[PDB]
Parts: sequence; structure tokens; C-alpha cells
Amino acid sequence: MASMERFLSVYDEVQAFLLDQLQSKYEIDPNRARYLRIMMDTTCLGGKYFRGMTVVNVAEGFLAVTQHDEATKERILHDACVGGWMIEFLQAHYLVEDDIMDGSVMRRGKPCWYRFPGVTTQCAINDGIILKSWTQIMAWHYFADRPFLKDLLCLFQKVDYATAVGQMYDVTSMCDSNKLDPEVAQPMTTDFAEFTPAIYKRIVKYKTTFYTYLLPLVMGLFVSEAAASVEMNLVERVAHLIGEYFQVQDDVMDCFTPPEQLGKVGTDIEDAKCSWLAVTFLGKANAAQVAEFKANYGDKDPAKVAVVKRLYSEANLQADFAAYEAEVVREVESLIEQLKVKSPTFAESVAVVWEKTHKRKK
Amino acid sequence: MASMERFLSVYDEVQAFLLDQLQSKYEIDPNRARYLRIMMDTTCLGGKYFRGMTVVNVAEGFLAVTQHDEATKERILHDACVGGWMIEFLQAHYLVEDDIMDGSVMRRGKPCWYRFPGVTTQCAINDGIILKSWTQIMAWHYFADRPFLKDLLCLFQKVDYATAVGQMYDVTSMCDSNKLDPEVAQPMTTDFAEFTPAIYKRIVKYKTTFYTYLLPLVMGLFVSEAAASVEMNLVERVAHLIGEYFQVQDDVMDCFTPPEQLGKVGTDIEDAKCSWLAVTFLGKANAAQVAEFKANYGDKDPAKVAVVKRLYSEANLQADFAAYEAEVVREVESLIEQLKVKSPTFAESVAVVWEKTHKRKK
Ligand SMILES: C=C(C)CCOP(=O)(O)OP(=O)(O)O
Ligand SMILES: C=C(C)CCOP(=O)(O)OP(=O)(O)O
Ligand SMILES: [Mg+2]
Ligand SMILES: [Mg+2]
Ligand SMILES: [Mg+2]
Ligand SMILES: [Mg+2]
Ligand SMILES: [Mg+2]
Ligand SMILES: [Mg+2]
Repeated sequence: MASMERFLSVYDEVQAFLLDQLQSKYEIDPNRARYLRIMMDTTCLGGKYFRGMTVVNVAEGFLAVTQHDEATKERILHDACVGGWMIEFLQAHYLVEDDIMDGSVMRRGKPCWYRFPGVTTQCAINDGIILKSWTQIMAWHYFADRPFLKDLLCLFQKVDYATAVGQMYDVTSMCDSNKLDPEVAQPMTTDFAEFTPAIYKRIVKYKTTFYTYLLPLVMGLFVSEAAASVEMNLVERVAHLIGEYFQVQDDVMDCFTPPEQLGKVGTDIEDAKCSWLAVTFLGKANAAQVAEFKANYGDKDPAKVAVVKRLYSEANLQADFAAYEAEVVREVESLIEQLKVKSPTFAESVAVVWEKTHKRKK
Repeated sequence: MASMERFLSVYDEVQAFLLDQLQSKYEIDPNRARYLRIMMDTTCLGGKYFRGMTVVNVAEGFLAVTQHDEATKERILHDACVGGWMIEFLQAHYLVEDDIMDGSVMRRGKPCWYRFPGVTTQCAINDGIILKSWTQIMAWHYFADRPFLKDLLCLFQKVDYATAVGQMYDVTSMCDSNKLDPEVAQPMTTDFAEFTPAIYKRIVKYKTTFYTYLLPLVMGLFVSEAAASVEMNLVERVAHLIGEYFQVQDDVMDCFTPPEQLGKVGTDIEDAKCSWLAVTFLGKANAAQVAEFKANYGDKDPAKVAVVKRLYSEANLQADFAAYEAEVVREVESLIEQLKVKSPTFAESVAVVWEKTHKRKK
């Protein structure tokens, strides 16, 4: 698909720019430059490119209905690509750190970045951080004179904070709230009392929906100079909804999509995560079922893991999901309908983003 | 100096803002609020506050020799405190991740954040990131309508990026450049050929000088709208020079100052770090002394460690530091003079900053 290639080509632009700058402003040597090139390829490439491509699509849809000089068209499409990449680079930062936090082995069909035979966990922390840093450099280099620079950077920042906070909810979701104390050694939860829809929604809202759906969407508008022509509240509601569904697919896939189709190896069960499956199960399980689940959740032992999976299967969880899916469908279409009022094209962009998301098998 | 008291009470103001915001916008629960309040205090207070206080002292310099209404005088003093905190919070981000990376045990007389009884490394990483991300929230909230905002953010990003690049130089400073390949497992240098002054200088230039000296000084000029009235070039050089010297003291203390007084347990020898002692030692040792060093360096075994220290002691590195120090004093005063040309008062700020650093013992 053309356009996918156009987007990857701007990646080539961004990379050369970044690496040339290391040579000329940062006294980098050829081997570290190479290391940073490979780290950049591994961590930023290989995914679905939903997030960046969404920004490209939102911008295409305003362009098609809107008067610009050809040069303004080119600048907006180029900005679109560059903003998209800022978002793909922000994902890469998230995934690098998160794979460390989650104890994972595989990303995007390759070993996690920290598990690259010649990487080590300790540079990985720092490479992850370099990834975020690159985003700000791109912003400042490419958008230096653009009128959306402030709005873009300030949103970028809030979305990024929201994500960090969500990752905290995420990373401590098997703790008892009443017990969370940096002074005192942290035993995992035994009642699972905090495995509720509400607690679950809060993790997901923050750890995922902002950077995966809100950010791409508004970015497309920012570079398009088109924020005025939509109802921000509507954009916020739809991004939170689709974003939640997205994280739910991901919880489901952690357990039931095999590594070979998925490109990653599940760890939620091993990690005692407050996942949509755990939450949904604990919401419907009987006394016998709750008890076996309590005896097996949160342990690396493949036989225990396997007992949780049998229980998920027995609990007919695939079908609660399809129910959830259908309710989301209803609500998404409803929000798309409401977005047709001000921006029919944004609306259409959202439909496309929804469609892709809806039928990812990732 | 009444100055320290303004600075500290501003923290209280910043902490409350960040914490209350967490409650009203991020749906946080009181336990997590309490976890972040302690994280915030633990990783941000208890330092020597040279960075933050530099930006206060620089701004105070101009208040002294300009004249302003007390309103404006207090808007600048307040801005300088917030600026100063952004810097301290940025150190905090660096120290938390740097402690995990170095596998250290103690920070400012207490366990490293990631080692606190109920903190997991996995969550510590994310705390470290929340800290960076706090600095951006501050900037946008306190400095929204300030005209230095774009300059300030831009600079901040450059300094942070350079700091990440340098941590990369540092944490791969015990590798053979020629053999730094993500795919291939990588043993540590055996020739130590990269243990040079030029390479040392470059590590330290990026990992430390920019955020320790360049940023607090320029930040001061920023909040005082005084950048125009100094020779930026001089600032850059005096910053790079005090900065190198500053890090040399760190390296020396890492080996020679006791935890009791130091506040951290040394680990440069154990981690095979390209410290100023290893490089100064390789620059003067005879063949038998180089060989003993190579046989012993980069290893936790306390005995191997004691050999290196024995070796360092025998070579009067203590001596060499004084030579270096005395040279640094020449160069510094030189640069201070050159700064009295446009900016007598800023030049005094620097001299103050120098004397603090010069005779610290941390
Ligand atoms: C579920 C989330 C939020 C992280 C996984 O992101 P993706 O599945 O979209 O990762 P890519 O491989 O497409 O980058
Ligand atoms: C030398 C560097 C760059 C890190 C240690 O910094 P400090 O020793 O200045 O730490 P504070 O306690 O003053 O924060
Ligand atoms: Mg993960
Ligand atoms: Mg995770
Ligand atoms: Mg997942
Ligand atoms: Mg360290
Ligand atoms: Mg270090
Ligand atoms: Mg040290």
C-alpha cells in the first residue's frame, strides 16, 4: 500500500536527521550511531502503525474537502507524517519500559528490546527514555515555526503524563490499596477485592486511551489546523470508548491469541494483572471457581497458568466479550453519528479507525 | 538566605498542586496519592539543592542591580523557584533511573528508590518517568503566559536529550566500540583503550554538565529576561568546565569518601565505569600496575575491589586531583573575569556557584 510507504519514508527522513545530528552536535561515534539506528528500527518499526497512520488519515480527510495551495497540502501531509511518528516514537518508549516492567520476552515477533542478546536491561531503561526524548526533538525541529506548536506540545505532555499515571495504576493493580506503602514490603492481593469494572476502567482509561486514540486524533487536527471544526468533547468520548475496547482486545489476546499470530507472549496471568478477563471472570465465577482461580493466578508456573486458562474457557468469556463488543459498536456508531454534525470527514476518519480496530486480529 | 526559605516553601506549593490535580483530574485514590507524595519527597528532597538554588541565586543577582516593583520582584523570585524545582525534579528522574542502572544501594543516606522496602524496580522505573513528566506539567501551569516559555521548554528538551545521550555514553563506557552490536552478546573491554581523557570528557560533558550547570544558569537568565545581557558563549564554557570538574569530584568521592559522609555507596569500580580515576590511573601506571588493574577491575568481589583502591592509592591519584583542581581554578576565574565585561553581577553568581562546588564534600 502506497502511503504506508510514504509514511515509512518520512521515518527515513526523521532517522537520518536524528542520527546526522548525533554525529554533528553530540560527538557520537559510528558504532553507537549504529546501535541507536538499530534500537530505533527495532523499537519504532514492526507494529500496525495505527496511531501514526490515524494522524495521516485524519489530515487526508480535511485536505480532500478543503482549499489549500499545493505547498500547504504538502506541508500538512508532511506534518501529518511527522506527528504520526512522534506518536509511534511515544509508543516505542512505552513498550520498551513496559516490557521490562511486565517481565515480557517478545515484541512484534522479535525479542523484547531489553532481551536483545547484546542489549542488557540497564541501557534499555535509558534507550526507552531516549525514545521519548526524540519525540521532543522532532517537535522542535519540524514544527519550530508552526502555529500549532504550543497546543501540540502541551497536549503531547498531558497525554504522556496520563499514560505514566495509568501505567502506575497498571503496575500496582495486584496490590491491596489499603496496603500500598513504600515503607512496608508489598504482598500481592488475596481477596482480589479490587478487581472490579470501575477499577479496571480507570487503569485502561489512563494507560491506553489517551495516547492511542485521543493523541492521534487531535494531532491530525492540529497539523490540519482544524480543531475548530469539531466538538472536542465528542472526540474525547469516542477516543475513550474505542481506546477501552482496544485495551480489552489486548487483554483477551494476551490469553487466547497464540504467540505466533500475536507477535508477543502473554504475561498478564503470570503477572497477576487486573485484566478484562480476570475482572470479567471474577464477576461471574462461583465459589469453587473463585477458589481455584485464587490458588493459581499470579504465578509463572505453566501448570498454574494453564489452570487459569481452563477456567477462562469454562467461564464462556469469549461470549461476554462479544456482548461487550456489540454494546461498544452501538456506542461508537452513535458517537460517529454525532460527529457527522460538525465534521462529516472527521466522522468518516473515526469510522475507518473504528473499523480497523474492530477487526484487528492483531 | 531567606532565599533558601522561599525555595522550599514553593515546593510545598508545587507538591499540593500536583497532588490535588491528581485527585481532581486523574481519579487517584488516597493510597496512591500517598505513594506519590512519599516518592516525590524521597527522590526530590534531601539533596544539596545546588541546581535549584543556582537559578534562584542567578535571578537574585538581577533583582539586586535592576529595580522593580515588589510585585514583579516576587513574580520573578517565584518563577525562579519553580524553574529551580523543574531542574531538581529532573535530577530526581535521572537519579532514580541511574540507581537502577548502576545497581546502587543508597541515595542521600537512604535506600535507593527502587530498593525501598515496598517499591518494585518495575514501578520505580515508572516513578522515575513520572518525575520527568512532572517537570513538564509545572512548566505549562506556572509558565503559561511567560514570554520565555518557548525558549525555556526548548532548552529543557535539549538538555534532557543531551543528558540521555550521555547516560548512554556512560553506561556503555566499559564496551569495545568496535563490538557494540545489539544482536551479538558483548563481553566487557579488556584493553581499556577507550579509557581516555577525550572519551571521559565526552561522557561527562553530556551526562552532567548541561543539566547540572548549563540549565540552572541559563534558566536564571530566562526567568529574569536577562539572557541578552550575558555572553552566552562564556556561560556555555564556564558551565562545561565547572560541570566536568563537578563530575570528577563525584568519581573521586565514589571511591574515597565514606558512605557516612557521602550519602551513597560507591560502585564505579564494581561497574567497570570509565571514571576519572580509572583514566587518570591508566595515564600513569607502569606495565605491572596496568596488568594488576585489568586483572581486578569490573568485579563485585570485595577483594578485587580493594586491590584497585590499593592501586589507586599507590599512584597518588589524590595528588593528581589537586593538580587538576588548581588548573580548574585558573580557568574558572579566567572565565569569571571575562563575564564581568558585560555582566558583573552574573559573574558573581557564577563565582558563588563555583565556591559551593569547589569546597563541597557532599
Ligand atoms: C494495547 C496497547 C495499547 C499496546 C499494544 O499496542 P499495539 O498492539 O497497537 O502495538 P503495535 O505493535 O501496533 O505498535
Ligand atoms: C554528580 C551528579 C550529576 C549526580 C549527583 O548529584 P548531586 O551529588 O548534586 O546530588 P544532590 O544530592 O545535590 O541532588
Ligand atoms: Mg506489557
Ligand atoms: Mg503492561
Ligand atoms: Mg497486553
Ligand atoms: Mg550513578
Ligand atoms: Mg552512572
Ligand atoms: Mg558517582
